[PDB]
Amino acid sequence: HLYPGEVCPGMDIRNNLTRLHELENCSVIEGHLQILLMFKTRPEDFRDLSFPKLIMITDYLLLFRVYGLESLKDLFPNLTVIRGSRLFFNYALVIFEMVHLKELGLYNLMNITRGSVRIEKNNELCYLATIDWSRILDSVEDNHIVLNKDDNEECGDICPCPATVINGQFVERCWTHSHCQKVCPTICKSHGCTAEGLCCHSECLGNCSQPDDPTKCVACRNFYLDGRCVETCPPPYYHFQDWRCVNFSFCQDLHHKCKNSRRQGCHQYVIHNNKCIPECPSGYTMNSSNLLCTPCLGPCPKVCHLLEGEKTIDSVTSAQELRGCTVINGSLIINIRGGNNLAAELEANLGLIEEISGYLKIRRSYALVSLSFFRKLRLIRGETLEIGNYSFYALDNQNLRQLWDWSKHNLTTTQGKLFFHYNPKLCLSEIHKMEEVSGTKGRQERNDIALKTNGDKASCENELLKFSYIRTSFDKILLRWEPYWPPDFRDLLGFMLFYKEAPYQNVTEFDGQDACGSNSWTVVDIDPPLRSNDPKSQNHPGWLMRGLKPWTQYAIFVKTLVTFSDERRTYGAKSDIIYVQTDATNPSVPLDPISVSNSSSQIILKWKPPSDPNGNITHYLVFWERQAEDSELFELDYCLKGLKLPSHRPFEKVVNKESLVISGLRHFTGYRIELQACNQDTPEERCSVAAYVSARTMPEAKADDIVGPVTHEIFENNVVHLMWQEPKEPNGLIVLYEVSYRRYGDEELHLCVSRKHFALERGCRLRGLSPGNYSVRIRATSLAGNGSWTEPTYFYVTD
Amino acid sequence: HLYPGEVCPGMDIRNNLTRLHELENCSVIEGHLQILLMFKTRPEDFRDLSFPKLIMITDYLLLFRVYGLESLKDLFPNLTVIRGSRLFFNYALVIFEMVHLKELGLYNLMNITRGSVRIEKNNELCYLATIDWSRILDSVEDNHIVLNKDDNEECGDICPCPATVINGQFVERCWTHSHCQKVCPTICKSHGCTAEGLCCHSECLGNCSQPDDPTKCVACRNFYLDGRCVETCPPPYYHFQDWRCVNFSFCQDLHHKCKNSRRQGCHQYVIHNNKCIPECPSGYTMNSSNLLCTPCLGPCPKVCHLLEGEKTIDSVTSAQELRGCTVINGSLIINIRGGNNLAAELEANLGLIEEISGYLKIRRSYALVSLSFFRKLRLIRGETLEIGNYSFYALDNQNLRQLWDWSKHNLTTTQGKLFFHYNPKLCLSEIHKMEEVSGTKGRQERNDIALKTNGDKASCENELLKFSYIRTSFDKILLRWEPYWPPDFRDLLGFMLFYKEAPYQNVTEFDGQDACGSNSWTVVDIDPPLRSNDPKSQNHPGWLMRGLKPWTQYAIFVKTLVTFSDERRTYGAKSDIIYVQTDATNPSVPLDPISVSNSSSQIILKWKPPSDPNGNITHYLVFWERQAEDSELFELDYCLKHRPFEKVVNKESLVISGLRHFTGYRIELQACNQDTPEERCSVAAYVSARTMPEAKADDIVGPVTHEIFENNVVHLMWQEPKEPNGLIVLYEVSYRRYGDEELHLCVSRKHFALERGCRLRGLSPGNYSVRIRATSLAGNGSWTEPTYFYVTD
DNA sequence: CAACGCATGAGCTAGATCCG
DNA sequence: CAACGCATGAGCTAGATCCG
Repeated sequence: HLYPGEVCPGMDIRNNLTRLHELENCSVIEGHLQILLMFKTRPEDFRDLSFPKLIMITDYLLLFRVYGLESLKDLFPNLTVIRGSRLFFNYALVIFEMVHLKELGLYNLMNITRGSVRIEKNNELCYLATIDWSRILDSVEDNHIVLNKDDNEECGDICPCPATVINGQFVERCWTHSHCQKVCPTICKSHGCTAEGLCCHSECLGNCSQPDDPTKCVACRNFYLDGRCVETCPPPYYHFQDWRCVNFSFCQDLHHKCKNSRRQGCHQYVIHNNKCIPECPSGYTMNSSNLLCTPCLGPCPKVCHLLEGEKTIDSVTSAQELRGCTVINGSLIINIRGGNNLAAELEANLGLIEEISGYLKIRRSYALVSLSFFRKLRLIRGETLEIGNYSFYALDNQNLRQLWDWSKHNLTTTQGKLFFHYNPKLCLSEIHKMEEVSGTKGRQERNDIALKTNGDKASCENELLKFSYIRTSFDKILLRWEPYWPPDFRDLLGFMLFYKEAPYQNVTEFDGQDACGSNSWTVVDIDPPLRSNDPKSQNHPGWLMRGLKPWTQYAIFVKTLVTFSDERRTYGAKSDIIYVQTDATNPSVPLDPISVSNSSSQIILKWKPPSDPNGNITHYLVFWERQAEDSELFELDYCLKGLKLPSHRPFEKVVNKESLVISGLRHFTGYRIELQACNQDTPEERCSVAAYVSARTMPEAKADDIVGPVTHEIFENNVVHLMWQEPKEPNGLIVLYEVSYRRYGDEELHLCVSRKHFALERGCRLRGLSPGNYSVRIRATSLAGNGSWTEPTYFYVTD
Repeated sequence: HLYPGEVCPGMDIRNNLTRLHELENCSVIEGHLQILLMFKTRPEDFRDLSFPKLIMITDYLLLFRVYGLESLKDLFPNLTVIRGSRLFFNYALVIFEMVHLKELGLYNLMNITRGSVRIEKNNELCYLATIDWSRILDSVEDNHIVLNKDDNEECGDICPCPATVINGQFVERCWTHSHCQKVCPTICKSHGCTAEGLCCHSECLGNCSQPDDPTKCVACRNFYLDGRCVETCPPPYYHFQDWRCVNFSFCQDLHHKCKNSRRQGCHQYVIHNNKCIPECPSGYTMNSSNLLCTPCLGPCPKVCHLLEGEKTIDSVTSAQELRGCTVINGSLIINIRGGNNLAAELEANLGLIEEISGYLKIRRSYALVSLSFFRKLRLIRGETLEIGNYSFYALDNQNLRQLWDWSKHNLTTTQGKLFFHYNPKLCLSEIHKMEEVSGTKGRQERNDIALKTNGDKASCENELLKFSYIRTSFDKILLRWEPYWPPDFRDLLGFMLFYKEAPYQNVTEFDGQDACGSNSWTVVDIDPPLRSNDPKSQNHPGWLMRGLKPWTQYAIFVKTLVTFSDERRTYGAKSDIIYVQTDATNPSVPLDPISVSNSSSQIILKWKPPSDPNGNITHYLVFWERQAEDSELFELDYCLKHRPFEKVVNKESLVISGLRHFTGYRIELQACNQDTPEERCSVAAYVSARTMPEAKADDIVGPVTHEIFENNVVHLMWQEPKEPNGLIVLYEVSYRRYGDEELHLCVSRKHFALERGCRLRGLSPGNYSVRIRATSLAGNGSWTEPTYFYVTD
């Protein structure tokens, strides 16, 4: 047969040889097989155990710290292929730290599909270089066989096989002293082969029985089906673990085996593209009965069935299993017995839930002030209830002042009863507002929710405050609200002014952050103003808020304050929040202006947008200046050592970009470049200080050398005068003419003429000239460098 | 008289001219006089007002933004002297941002005692450079007169007195166009002077009526006594405000006017060294009846008389008023309605208080931990009681678990009643421990302190856990305690292991209150162990801690944990804390290894102690080696362009002397503790140094002989230094003829090696003088003898 | 009679209807 | 019968009486 034996799950053996007994009849082992850490095991109980029918291994084989095995060929006589479907530690087969292993014995391996082999730290193995991994392993660039007994060539290495020449040597490759590694002709690479060199059927591997038959060889390639195997089996069956395909009656049971959540090593198996896969991936969720996966229009829930029907969340890690879960099929109870700060972390841990079916009880909650962490709650089913048929439960909580923001939120409880007892910091109108947004209207117990033990310790307020005049500047805003008095004008402590900046308008109401936590509202208090006994008076109390960064939206509100006493009045008043943006001003400086010179007439300049914009900037303002050369360099004797080598004002309104090039300018000239960032213009044209950079453009190739009639005059004392013309536009400035004269047979002897020496003389001279035929050649060396040479002018003075 | 008028406290005037009316009869203004910020004042309201009797100013005179004045002489006709006892803004007289001041008018100013004058931003002033400030003030370097109308020389400067020559010019010095600055002869400096040059009595200043009399000049120097003034008045009187002295009957009344604490401009005046001073300073405290000041052995209390009998404490700022008080003369109430973290700041703010006279009330305490911030409480008097005659009050505090550690604390309560209601986390036995340390034993009200609303929500524990075996490594510590089971061994959640390091043993205990702490006991939890139904089994549970630093004392304890139920049993158990130090290991590397070379032989070397000592380091271990010469210099033509040790103990620096001169040396050093068991020495750090040349070993002595060849090329033969400083690289070889200078030549290392000497090609025949100097790589040396040889023509 | 002038704007002297 | 050996010591394989 192909695989006549039994399927067999991946196992693990430790500290005994007892649980190796369950490999009696299984032939293919999906998963992996790790046997590790046996210590009190003699070498004698291995010479009678064997497993003759074992062939297929999917993931890896790992033998690690075994004491008593000397040759594992007596345990694995017939395994041929390792699929390598899961890598272990970036390896596929690892034998490690064997203490009594004489020889390996893996003489029947044919094709490692994926991965590499690793053998370390074994002072008892030989024949390790007689394997020819290159004929089994497709990738030998990951092999790692170091620190063994064959670190020194000392163990014999004799064996009775082709003795292949894969390297430059006639290396003989044997497994044991009784077996060589089998190599037949390479006319078919991995197609399976015989002892007589006949290649077997194209779709199988390894050991073979009859050639060119897909029904009686051993280990085939892609899949397997009932004694046959084709590369893509037809879809009465769907592929499974990339080595089989099977009818959907089979693997629909395994989905129902661990729908009973008893082992989390399984997967809720789904059908997708004829692959009974663990999970159809992101952008896909499963349907109920057909076991397919649905293209998941928008976000699809990833339902999260709760364990044991209920749960209590008390810290971070109890809720950290709940991250990503959206629909919960049970009941939840929150209880933060103290705690420092959860008000920042529940949104990243549980702030994406929408659906629960049981009941939500809060109790003993110390540092919770709102329920704004429940961002996406819309419906509670209430299928299971608390005793007395209760669905929402609140008891003995000391800081709860808000439940939700009912202006922008929706919540419905289908059945059950709400509960609110001994919750002294939440006013009675809120749970009345909670009653109207929910489904229940008259479902009360009598006694229902406690009307006296809730909100008694907290003065909930019923009056509003409006502003009167708001004023802007670039730095300071101004507030002045309408006056107020309590019904006793003596009992008044003043007001508090809460403010913070706001980039958006999804800003919370005063959530009452009183425990530990993040950024609260920064606040200053106000001395209560003077009584005047007049209706028209200066009773409007003002305050200046000063230290504000400009061009930023800022939110404000003001709250009353009163002492606590026996009378249940003078509740105070509370303003509503608004939004006020400050004005803008002069902006910041530009950043990093970069000048690059490519040609003599192109000069590109790029900068970076400014650090502080202070409003939408309209454009940029640029200015340049044509620099001047140094006038003190004109009077230097340049044949003394030291020669130099360098490297309104018009404008444009550059808009909507980041760089600009300027053309039409002088060659090899320095330029001081300054540019201003500047906001809106036709009212209050106001710009920053310019960033200043320097720039010199490229020189021109012919501006250095001069052409002209080089005429000469011979005097009576053999001092020949020389007249020529200067460069009209030098690259910066001419500094020295390399005047040189050459007699035939004599070298190019050079002289000097300075800038002022050429200026005073209008040429040069040559004193003490020997009579002959000389050739005078000049090079005009400017400050940008040397020019070209002139024509070597011929003149002959005779004896 | 000397000062006939009246004393006058320092006033401030703003927004009007009405409150100058109270200066009608006073003559000396102690303090300062600031008149500032009037706007709705015409320039014509001043010409009918003056103050003819003003003489002395103690601190400063400040005129700032006055609209309507034009000349100060209309108001201050007799203003003479400024004492400058307090400097405003580091100046003594400031006339600033005046708008209509044409000319100054202050002409009688004689002596500024301390400070300088500042006139700024007045573009209507003239004659400002006609003052001669050096003959009024004693310091002129700190003067600052800038940006006036005299920024340009434009206002005339015409004036009818010496026109002195203090600078290089004949500058005229005068105040107005009608008066000039008066300077008499300098035979006496500031001793008072007449118009006729007669110097007055030695102890006064300024204007004067009759000379050489201490009774009828005007402004005198040190003090003042009844028309006379002597430089130190006898102690029937005590000096006051450094310008007067007076009997003790005077300033004992101002001490009693101040004890009616109606203004914080007080100074509780005490007598000290005949000076009725504001405060006798630190190291001194006043006595009650005698009004002197006592030398204050130890810290003396600086008593803190609390206002309106009581006070509330809720934040960082209400307690910041009472920093540095020890005794409080009233009752105190605290109420911490939440907050974030206030445990770490109370000892910095109020941890030095000792005594309370009234009563102490705690209500609505939310986020407290203990009362250990009250470090030095020992007694509460209870001179005021609460309603129902109550002295201690704790009510509705939802977290409190520990009052004090009574083993290291003493506290008493004289009278009153204690109150403990609705404090559900504090054990009932702690108040019984509070009852026995207090003064009261059986003064109960019935109903007294609540025995039911306190301790119900928190099971205070009554059983202890002992340890069984501790083991230490250099990095890990192993812990194992005796087993424990509740009376129901199903109800058990495990244990908690709190630990933190501690350099001392004054460690806070666990209390079990939430206050939002930066440092805390870091904790891991333990799975509860297996039940085995055997007394002798492996029921001792263990845990290993690993992430520690070596050689550090560490404190540990373990607490039980159980579910909350309705039966009032299974409270749990709590171990007692102990201390366990880790072991020591191989230490770190020493730091900052610096070696300096001062001579050719001495090498001083200095380092630092290591960053990680890991125990008491016993000694050090040094190793030096003889660095070899760089042999790559052997081929450069320079005519072109075991190891000895010592166990150094108990010091930080070491010198290595008595060794071979001019050799480079690589030296290393190790730091390590004890040796003969567990030989533990650390890694080494390496230095390098280079030394100085010698005097005579670089120079070679020897017969510089010459061999004469026939081609006028005389050979030269001498010897090389057998021990130079390192390596001889160039012999400064030279030859000198009569009338010629010492003409030099050069020779490399190989050239003297290949030839064994030198030559001189194409030599003029004469009596030459051949002298060689040895110039090694470290510098030059001495010359040899200039050798004479006379080749003939 | 509804910003600017007869100050500056958070560096021991007031604190933006604070002033008319 | 009271540290070492027949591992390492917090880098998908156990977690310091974890194995005797």
